[PDB]
Amino acid sequence: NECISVKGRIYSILKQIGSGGSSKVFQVLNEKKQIYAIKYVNLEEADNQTLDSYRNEIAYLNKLQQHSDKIIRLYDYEITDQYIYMVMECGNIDLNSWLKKKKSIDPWERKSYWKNMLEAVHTIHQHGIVHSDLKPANFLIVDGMLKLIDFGIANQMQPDVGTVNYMPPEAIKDMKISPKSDVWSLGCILYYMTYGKTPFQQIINQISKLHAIIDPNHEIEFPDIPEKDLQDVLKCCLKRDPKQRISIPELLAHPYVQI
Ligand SMILES: CNC(=O)c1ccc(Nc2nc(OC3CCCC3)c3c(-c4ccc5nc(C)oc5c4)c[nH]c3n2)c(OC)c1
Ligand SMILES: C[As](C)(=O)[O-]
Repeated sequence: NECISVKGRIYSILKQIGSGGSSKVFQVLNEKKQIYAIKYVNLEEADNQTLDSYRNEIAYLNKLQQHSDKIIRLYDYEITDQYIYMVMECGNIDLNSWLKKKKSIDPWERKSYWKNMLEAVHTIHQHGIVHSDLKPANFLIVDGMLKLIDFGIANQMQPDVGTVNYMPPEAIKDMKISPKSDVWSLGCILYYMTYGKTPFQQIINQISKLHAIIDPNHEIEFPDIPEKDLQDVLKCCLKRDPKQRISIPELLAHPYVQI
């Protein structure tokens, strides 16, 4: 029977649906029995690099959210020295959880989702943000459109160890990073949605997998399919050289989404 003020308004906690370092997410209801998500962050052992990174996501999320409804809707927020509360639209499920469940994947639905992902990533690119670690859990389903819910500015949040399967090959060759890197990661999300597995899912051993990713002579298999346009989008996304790899503006003019 627990409850939360944000800016005056009192929200009744249904269940918790996410948790991270200091962070919890809750499905909640206002007085009027309407549903929301509230991200709570606990600032009590947080150093200034952590605090500034949080301040940054809020600032950017607030701004970005008015240029696209493919970015999550942030309704309001509270921030003190001890905590952060962020009230936002509640989604049905995160994309990752839904891909694991879903055996079959409907061609038209796949295309609506691709477009949603493109519009989102395109948005952040326009405002200077290169995520470079996109994966399915970064997106929510909210009335059958995907919405971006993380921006690679602060600790990734777990739906109540993470993969390396979506990692771009320049991430691994560093250690100035390109927006292309996002094209790779979306390329992989589409590849899963196309063929039901990610390109290197079968290589369980991680160092092997990283090698395969960064190896130009490790060919990625593209089984033929009815949508010969989709086959091309996967082929252009998953080029290891960022220079030859396709761009988002290019992707938005591509036949897979346009014809
Ligand atoms: C196994 N998991 C499930 O079944 C499930 C997952 C998400 C639900 N809804 C939801 N899950 C969310 O965040 C998740 C936790 C981290 C990833 C998802 C959000 C968020 C959200 C959560 C955290 C965020 N951080 C930022 C910068 O933006 C955020 C937005 C807004 N609405 C949401 N709505 C859900 O319905 C209750 C069920
Ligand atoms: C905006 As781009 C050229 O990294 O897809």
